[PDB]
Amino acid sequence: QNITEEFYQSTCSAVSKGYLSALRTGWYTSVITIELSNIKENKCNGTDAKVKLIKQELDKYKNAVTELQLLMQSTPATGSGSAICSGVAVCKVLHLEGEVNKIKSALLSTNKAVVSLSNGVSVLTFKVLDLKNYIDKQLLPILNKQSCSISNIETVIEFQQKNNRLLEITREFSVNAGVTTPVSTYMLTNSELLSLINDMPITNDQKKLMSNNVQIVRQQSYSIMCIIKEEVLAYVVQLPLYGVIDTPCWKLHTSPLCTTNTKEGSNICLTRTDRGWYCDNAGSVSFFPQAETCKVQSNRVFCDTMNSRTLPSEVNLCNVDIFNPKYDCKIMTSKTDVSSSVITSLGAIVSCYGKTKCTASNKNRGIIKTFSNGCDYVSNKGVDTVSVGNTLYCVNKQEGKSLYVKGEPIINFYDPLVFPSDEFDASISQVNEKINQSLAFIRKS
Amino acid sequence: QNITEEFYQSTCSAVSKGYLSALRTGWYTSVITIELSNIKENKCNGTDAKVKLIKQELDKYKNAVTELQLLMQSTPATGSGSAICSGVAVCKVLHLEGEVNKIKSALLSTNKAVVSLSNGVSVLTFKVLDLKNYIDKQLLPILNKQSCSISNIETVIEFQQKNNRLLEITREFSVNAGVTTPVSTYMLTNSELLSLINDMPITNDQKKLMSNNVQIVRQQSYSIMCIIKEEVLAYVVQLPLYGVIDTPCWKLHTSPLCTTNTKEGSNICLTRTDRGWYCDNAGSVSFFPQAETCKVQSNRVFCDTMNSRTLPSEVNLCNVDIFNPKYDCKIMTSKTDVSSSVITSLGAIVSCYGKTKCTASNKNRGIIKTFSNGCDYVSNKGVDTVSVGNTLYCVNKQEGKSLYVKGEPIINFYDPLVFPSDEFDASISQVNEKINQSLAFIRKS
Amino acid sequence: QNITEEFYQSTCSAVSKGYLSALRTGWYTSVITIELSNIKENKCNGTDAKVKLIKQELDKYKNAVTELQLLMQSTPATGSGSAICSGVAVCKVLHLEGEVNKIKSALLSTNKAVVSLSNGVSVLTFKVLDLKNYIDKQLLPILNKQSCSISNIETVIEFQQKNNRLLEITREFSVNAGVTTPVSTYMLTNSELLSLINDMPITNDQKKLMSNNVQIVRQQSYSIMCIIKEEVLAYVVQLPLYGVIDTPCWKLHTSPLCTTNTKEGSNICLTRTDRGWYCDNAGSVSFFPQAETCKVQSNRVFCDTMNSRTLPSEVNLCNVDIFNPKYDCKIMTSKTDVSSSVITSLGAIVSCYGKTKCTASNKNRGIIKTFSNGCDYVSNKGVDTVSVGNTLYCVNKQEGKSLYVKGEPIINFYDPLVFPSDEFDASISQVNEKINQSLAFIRKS
Repeated sequence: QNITEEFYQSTCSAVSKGYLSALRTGWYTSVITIELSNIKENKCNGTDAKVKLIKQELDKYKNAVTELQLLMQSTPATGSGSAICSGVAVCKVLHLEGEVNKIKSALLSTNKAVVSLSNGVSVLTFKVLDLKNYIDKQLLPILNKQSCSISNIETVIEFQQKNNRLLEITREFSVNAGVTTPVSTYMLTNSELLSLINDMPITNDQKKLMSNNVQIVRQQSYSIMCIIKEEVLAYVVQLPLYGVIDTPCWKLHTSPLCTTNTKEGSNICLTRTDRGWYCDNAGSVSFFPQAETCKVQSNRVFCDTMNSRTLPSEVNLCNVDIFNPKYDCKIMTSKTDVSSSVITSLGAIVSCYGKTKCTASNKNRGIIKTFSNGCDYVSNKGVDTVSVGNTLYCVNKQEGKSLYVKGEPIINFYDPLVFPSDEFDASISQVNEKINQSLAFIRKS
Repeated sequence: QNITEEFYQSTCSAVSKGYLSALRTGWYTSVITIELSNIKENKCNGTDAKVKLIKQELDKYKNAVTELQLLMQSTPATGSGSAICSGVAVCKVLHLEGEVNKIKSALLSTNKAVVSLSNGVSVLTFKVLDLKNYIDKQLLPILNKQSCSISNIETVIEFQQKNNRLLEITREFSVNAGVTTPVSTYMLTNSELLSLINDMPITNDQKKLMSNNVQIVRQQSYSIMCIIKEEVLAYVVQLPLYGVIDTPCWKLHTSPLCTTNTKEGSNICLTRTDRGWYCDNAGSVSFFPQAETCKVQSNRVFCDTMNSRTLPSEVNLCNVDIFNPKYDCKIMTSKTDVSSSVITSLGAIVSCYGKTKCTASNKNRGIIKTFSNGCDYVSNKGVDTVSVGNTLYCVNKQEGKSLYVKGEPIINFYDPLVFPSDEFDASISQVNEKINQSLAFIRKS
Repeated sequence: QNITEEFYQSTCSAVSKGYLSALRTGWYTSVITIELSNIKENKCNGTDAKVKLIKQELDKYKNAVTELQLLMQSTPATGSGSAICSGVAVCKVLHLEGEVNKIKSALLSTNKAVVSLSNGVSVLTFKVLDLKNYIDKQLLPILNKQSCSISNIETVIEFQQKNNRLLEITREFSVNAGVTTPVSTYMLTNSELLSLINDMPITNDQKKLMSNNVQIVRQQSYSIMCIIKEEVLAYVVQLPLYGVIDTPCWKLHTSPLCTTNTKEGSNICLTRTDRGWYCDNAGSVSFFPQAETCKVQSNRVFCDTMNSRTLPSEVNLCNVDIFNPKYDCKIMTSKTDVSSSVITSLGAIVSCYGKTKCTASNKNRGIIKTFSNGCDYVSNKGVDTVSVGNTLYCVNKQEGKSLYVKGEPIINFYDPLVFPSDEFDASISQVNEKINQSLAFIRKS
């Protein structure tokens, strides 16, 4: 549980090390069941307000079912199509005429029962709401009369809460075309999810992990609507399987590196691209460019490999030797020098240029460091905030070791007269190759 | 209902054809009404818990009205300003002193009634919640006493549900500055919306369409807050009018096209830009660059022309002849060769470069295709998933015809020594013009 | 309250002036308290449905507390870490064993009381929900029996509403890792927030401002979960402090400026970058590049300085003299000429190129202006909508003065043969310097 940060002065970048991986590589699918009541509208002599409250709920219930049935025949398309084929496969099995009865019968005596789908692709089925049993046990005998009979209020509220979960579930499937992510607590109770985690083909270690990061598991799960057939409402919930565990992860931070010439329009800049999370995965490195695809629970990084590029392990060389032959490190160039700061795990990178007031302060002691023009780094030890111009940033107070790797800023190795100063995506090699070829045109002349 | 896909090996792009359009070109505006009760706080001898529950709800009701009245006098600005002038126009008419009474009186006997606004811009008005009638019929006679009289519980809950819809409506207008999109089910019941679709100046064909894509209609509608005046809460709901129907739409997919030289830093790449949806519209083509502005209901593409650029129909030529004189096809160049895949409607494009393990598998049969370095395509027939490195993608299982257009990759037509290898937005012509001009500098020397 | 717009024909950009600032520079922190009941599950002879309804609510209550306690020991990381150190600091103080009792005792007799945290960093503490007092006063004496005693229904519902706020608060902290923004009405009642604004070390002027922009204050606040200890649920709410007030703000709008040659692929374009809001701040200018970081309440611009870059006041010179020596104005070049429009505060910029039908219409009079190829501007006076191709935009109807600054489009000053026509981020100087250096290579030859 030990974090480490290295800051490379030569490239104006920092690496936060010591994290452990939890990369999603597979899916576990479960069928969630809602037993429903098949009742067609029935009109009897009703004036008792209590009977009028049922009529209100009973109609909401009707509309919800029909609205769900209408979402099924409408073939909504989702951007999630690439990630739900394993779950969509289970939905299609449930369509076959045999299969719904096999679930409905397998779940008569319990709330949870393993079921075979005849593939036999075997699922774990859940009954989370039993409105059929409810309506039939306490409601229909009352309103199966020539004149509506008078129920009682406690039964009304017990119904409203039960029905409230239905309506909210339909509302979520409706606005999202039968595919939602994260999986809301209406789709799956925190208790229900923990029960679901306890009955999977994973080690007791993996159960503890998913049980301790319940919130992250939801955010990386999918809920898929299947069918309303034979008094049953079934939807498949797709849960992540983390096949990459305890492999090194590190986060890369970058800031602009510019020369500090006093003259207007005389400065060149470069920045390392591909900031984000890197984790070892199957002899390669999984890179997550997008911010927030990965979730962190202390020391551990939960990511979906679907949001990643695969790079050779040689990519790490860009942090110790950026001019190397093996990997084409990547940079963008410019002449844009605005002061900025990046809050790292254990400190802050500060790129100060021009007349900007860049400083680092301690709440009790005041300013404890003033940054000069250039790219610099400050540990979070004894530091509370960093200020760039009129902007103030809080420094993370996580405990760990910071290592400041001293080195000449590489930007000083370039002749500003021939520098390609507007590259949006260029290797060190492309830039170098490109300067050597432009210097020959001047050589002959 | 027949989809078709063409993959152009020469340009590493694919076109999914056969879709039909439903482009939003106009707006239909309706006034939604909530009859409210004007009651100032009244204190009487009250200890009966039941009377205490009303006091709780009655205060929530008061605060909601005042919070809405305060949102009106505060002149919040929304990014939606460009799209709601037709609805905002109706709100301003309702401000005039005459007009609210004309709605309030026109809706005395019904829940729905067409109204003339004296423009006369004629709207369809809706009463969806009648709290005035309610509070006055069952509540005020009870609490119009020197000592609070004792109501009954069934009336309490009937009030709470009715008031719950109010509070949620105000909450949505509050966090969004009186303009919301989509239109939530609290703003408009699924039943209410279907009733609203049935009373519009559109053909029975257009009614069926909007009735079958209710969820899409919401996501492309706006709800605009107007006034709280004379015991009436009115807001305008803006519904889409699709004036472009049944015109061809196609989606363009692109992937990087690179040379496959074994040498480090010896490879050049290009990619076609402007991936997204194209639909015929009024002799031109409407292009939707942004992902998810358009919504698909099988075979049909629902888009808002407000999120589009207008291009000449000559833009389609970039798919059959990318070097043509008529249209300046567009590409971005680089030397960045990371393996990637794009899931198309009926298959997958795979750009494999370097040491990456790119494959396509069938769930039962295993790997059925291994991709070589370069850009390739695989039909979804007999294919379940595609794998690039450590990343696994599900292939869409939609049925349709795939056509593989064989052709020499255009990247092989360029001399890497003079290639402009860092262009972020360049026509084929700009690149070509630009290579011919750089080859002359070498010609003279 | 007077807005002003200037359109610079020479650069195809417009500036909307006359706005006043309200920039967030500090934070005010308050502790929100929920008194909770410590009751372990108790089983007694219960069949009375009413007693069964408590059991349902009583278990929801239990699960909510444990789910909150589990979020605390799990050390979720949030992207908000940089902005909540002042609030997180208060959470850590509350961890110390002494401190919770000092709050719990300080709030025994009131709902609101100022408290000293022994720093002494003094906070204002709030009790917003008292479930301990409730459960113990009306529930536990009933169910403290050898056989469950029979409660009454009015007490049940009063509990459900009170408990409903708890469950929703936990749900929000759970999905967001104990840090949420905006601060929902479940975290803080509109009444509670206004009460909180009235008890702060700010002038009666600042109170009126925050009280009139309650909705904006929420959207710029944070809610941070602290502890569940000693029958108390405490979370810190972070409220914005606007230290920059009534300083000039202006919004910059830009559109592409292209030549209008009839020949295919003969046209060059440039656009000014850095569109967005600029406000005077401490002798510099705060720039907000991101759309929607800033919120506008009429005439006034609410922004968080955390989302801004700091620029010298010389940046305004890019609107009157874009070739000046003092500031390196910034532009991007291309040969991409698609017609577009930008809706400004008091008008619309229209960049019309090619065969595009660009027009401006009045609802009653029809088309009142047709735009020629080039960049043009139209006031919102007598104008209702602008149309570019198949796209229709509503013009803002705000009242103000528009000034059309005539001038030669700067794009005509460049020789297309040597123009760097694919720059994504380049100063006027870089482009100029760069053309002078490329013209010398032709001079010698």
